[PDB]
Amino acid sequence: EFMKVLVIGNGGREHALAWKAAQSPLVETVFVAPGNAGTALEPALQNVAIGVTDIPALLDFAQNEKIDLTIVGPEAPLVKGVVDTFRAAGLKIFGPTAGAAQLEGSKAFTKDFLARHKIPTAEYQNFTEVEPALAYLREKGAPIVIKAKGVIVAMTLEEAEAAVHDMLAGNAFGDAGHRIVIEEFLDGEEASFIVMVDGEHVLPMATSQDHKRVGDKDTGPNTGGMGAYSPAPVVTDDVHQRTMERIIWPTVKGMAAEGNTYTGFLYAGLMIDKQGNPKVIEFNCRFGDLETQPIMLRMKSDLVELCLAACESKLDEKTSEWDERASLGVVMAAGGYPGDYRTGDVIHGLPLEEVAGGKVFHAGTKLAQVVTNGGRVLCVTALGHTVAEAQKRAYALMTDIHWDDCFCRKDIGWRAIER
Repeated sequence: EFMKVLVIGNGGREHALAWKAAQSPLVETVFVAPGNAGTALEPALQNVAIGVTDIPALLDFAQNEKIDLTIVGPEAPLVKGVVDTFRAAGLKIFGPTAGAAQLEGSKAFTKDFLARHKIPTAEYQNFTEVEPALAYLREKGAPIVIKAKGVIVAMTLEEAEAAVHDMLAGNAFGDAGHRIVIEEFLDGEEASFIVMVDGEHVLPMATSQDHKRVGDKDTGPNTGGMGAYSPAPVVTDDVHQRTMERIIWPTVKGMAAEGNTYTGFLYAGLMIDKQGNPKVIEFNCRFGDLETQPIMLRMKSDLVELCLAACESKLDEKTSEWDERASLGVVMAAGGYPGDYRTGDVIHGLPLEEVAGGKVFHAGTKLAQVVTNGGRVLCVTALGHTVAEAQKRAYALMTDIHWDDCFCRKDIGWRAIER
């Protein structure tokens, strides 16, 4: 008859994935383990109280309820081998095996892999003490970047060497926090590039750009993301092609060649230079948390249908359809974040019905009715013919929502709007 789907996770990315899966006519129910208040509020979704790293329990549930398809949200269950385990029990699951999940999970692995395949990336090296740092500095030369929370862009060796032992100045004994990282200076623009992979085939999905700084005009401390929009203007047709050719294909073919065939979502955080040449900053073995939200709002294809085709290695027989309209999402956070914040505040003004063209996704929320339960609480998303129009609809959509000390950036997408 009809399918039952399981989505593992409890954030905004999972609320988006589960919400989209439920739109499929093939599906009758979507379970979310453990989910949040947003998923509990959706008619077609049901929360299941099981932890993301509790593999035996997740397997037991999937078997007893006879789940037709499992979609994994976060990194934890992936690097722990939930895919290996489910596939051994003959269950359909979309995501990478623990071995393929190393692209995100192991820093050493990724650095060596990129070097062996000559995939364009950024040079870097960690340091706990000075001298081997300076030796690295004089070999690389300035400009160069030195990161701690403090990020110093040095145009000269004196400025670099000064910083390199300013951040490393202090007692290092019994303190793991006494460290820095030296990386090459890249003068370009950052963007997200996401694709679906079935091992041998790659189906491109969508791109996006975001805002990590907590304050207006990109000021203050960094966060996990305060807002994002899709598509990414910097990713032109040329930039797209160079990414697939120099980064995506070599990676997919390289993992397969080494006995670690990659399946699932592949997220690539890029840095595009002035000439349109892409470089990989990092990989995520799953959909990027925040970006997933505005991106799902633009997806016209059936997610379940695509995931099933990928599980049977037929992704090359499918296409992905996207709304021509741009999308933008604004994060509503708890006062104090990225630092300390308060939880347990009742949220007022939540929408009672879903309206076409926009959506309020939940991240750090739980049922008490609905109270705050994390730094980033909500993400209000909206569609528009231009990023300017999308921004207006999004902010208009969050008018009635509030809780004690809530806040958000008021200029998400300002750079894109100015063009």
